Amino acid sequence: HWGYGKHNGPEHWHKDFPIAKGERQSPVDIDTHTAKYDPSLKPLSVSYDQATSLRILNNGHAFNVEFDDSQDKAVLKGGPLDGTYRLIQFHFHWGSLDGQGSEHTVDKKKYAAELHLVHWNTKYGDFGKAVQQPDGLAVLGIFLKVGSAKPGLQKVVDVLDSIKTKGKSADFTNFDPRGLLPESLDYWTYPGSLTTPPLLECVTWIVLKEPISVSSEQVLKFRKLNFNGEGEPEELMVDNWRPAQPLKNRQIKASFK
Repeated sequence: HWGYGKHNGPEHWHKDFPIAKGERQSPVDIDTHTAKYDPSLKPLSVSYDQATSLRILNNGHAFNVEFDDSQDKAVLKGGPLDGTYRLIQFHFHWGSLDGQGSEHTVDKKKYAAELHLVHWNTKYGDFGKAVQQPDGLAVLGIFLKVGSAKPGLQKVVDVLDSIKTKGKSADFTNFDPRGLLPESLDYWTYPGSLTTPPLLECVTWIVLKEPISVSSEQVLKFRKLNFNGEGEPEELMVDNWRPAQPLKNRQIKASFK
């Protein structure tokens, strides 16, 4: 099945998922000089005060921090969006070394990691219906650089030892995703896709300009996770990023001057 290796990685995905070669694939390189400021874009509204995290999962690709999305509890609105998008999960992509790991790039710069907060459009009722729509999802992407520790990340890091291998989950309640946001909500936005199979072209991307800082020790803990299941040959969970895809007929817009 698909993964990140030589024999199953991103260049192979098109054989099982032909949209991999589609017109609105993600990630992309953000050319800061050509992204145009759009004064019609609104500030982003991130309302995570009532978010209810439930569980962390090692799905064999990354780990997912899952939320209760059975009410409007943690919603994204504004920005480029029409209507209301409910938080369902977050996860990261990261490298083997600090010089790689992000999916989006900024003027070809790769960050050490990238966080994706995934939200679905409430007008379609559930996530599975939403991913069938061109405006079904809004993903907030946040870059990570290595420097000072992010105190709001440590609870995540803490738990990873308990979910080392594929298929392991653990209770993960009361985690506040606000502690993962940078100070500014300035962003770039463009229409794209999920960055893992099935690669559906259902996402409005909102990529924050300001990275968060995490410590080397925090990231090193991500790199101790395993892509394999229990008792199988160990293959470290690193380099679980899809490279930049062709921009094609798209515009990237900036919220800021």
